Amino acid sequence: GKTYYDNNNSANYQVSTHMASIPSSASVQLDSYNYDGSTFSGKIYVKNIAYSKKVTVVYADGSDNWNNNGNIIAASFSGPISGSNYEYWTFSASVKGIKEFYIKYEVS
Amino acid sequence: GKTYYDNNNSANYQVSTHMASIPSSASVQLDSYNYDGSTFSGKIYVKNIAYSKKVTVVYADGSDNWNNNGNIIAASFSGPISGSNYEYWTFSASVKGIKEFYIKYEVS
Ligand SMILES: [Cl-]
Ligand SMILES: [Cl-]
Ligand SMILES: [Cl-]
Ligand SMILES: [Cl-]
Ligand SMILES: [Cl-]
Ligand SMILES: [Cl-]
Ligand SMILES: [Cl-]
Ligand SMILES: [Cl-]
Ligand SMILES: [Cl-]
Ligand SMILES: [Cl-]
Ligand SMILES: [N+]
Ligand SMILES: [N+]
Ligand SMILES: [N+]
Ligand SMILES: [N+]
Ligand code: NA
Ligand code: NA
Ligand code: NA
Ligand code: NA
Ligand code: NA
Ligand code: NA
Ligand code: NA
Ligand code: NA
Ligand code: NA
Ligand code: NA
Ligand code: NA
Ligand code: NA
Repeated sequence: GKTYYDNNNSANYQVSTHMASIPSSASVQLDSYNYDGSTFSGKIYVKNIAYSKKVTVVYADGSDNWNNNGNIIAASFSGPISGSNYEYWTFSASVKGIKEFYIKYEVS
Repeated sequence: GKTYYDNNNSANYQVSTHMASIPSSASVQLDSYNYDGSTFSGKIYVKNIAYSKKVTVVYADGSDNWNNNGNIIAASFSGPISGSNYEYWTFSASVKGIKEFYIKYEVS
């Protein structure tokens, strides 16, 4: 029954909003990702060019095999970026190994 | 008010631990799922029969098209089920429509 803290050396962590750098033209563009050895997760700018959207991450595993482009992670809508025509989509999945990827965006 | 509550008619919600009904033999078995018209999510029993695991949900969309078994959602490891040889994996994705699915479990 002990309590410990991380209060950034008694300063607290100071937050300002991370502003979007919305792509100049691309219909879909990776914002950021992290692979920590167990989880592959990230954030993706998605242009609101149609109501129905499907966004997926296609990847090559730990030995750089794409498995006929069959290693797939689905992204989820996170929310619109206010004042822009882009939205944030996020993804996160347990992944044993990953060497490369690209993003696929399907509109109807 | 500016603050509202749901306190179950002043009784509070009473939580009993939901005990696992581990499959009697299956290597992978759906526990539960929910589709609410926007999000398709759920929970899956996965037998710990090898260290390396990949668990995916393959589904047919809103007009019952499988797209050659190409509509894929990746599940993530949630935790072991204490005292059993099964684990919980979960999944959740934004999905426009879905009519059917099955689960695929790859060990290595
Ligand atoms: Cl610190
Ligand atoms: Cl990220
Ligand atoms: Cl639109
Ligand atoms: Cl995850
Ligand atoms: Cl109460
Ligand atoms: Cl009561
Ligand atoms: Cl569920
Ligand atoms: Cl659909
Ligand atoms: Cl069918
Ligand atoms: Cl185990
Ligand atoms: N996914
Ligand atoms: N409260
Ligand atoms: N309530
Ligand atoms: N309450
Ligand atoms: Na501290
Ligand atoms: Na300070
Ligand atoms: Na402070
Ligand atoms: Na990044
Ligand atoms: Na791998
Ligand atoms: Na592809
Ligand atoms: Na079964
Ligand atoms: Na269910
Ligand atoms: Na799989
Ligand atoms: Na448990
Ligand atoms: Na998922
Ligand atoms: Na069927």
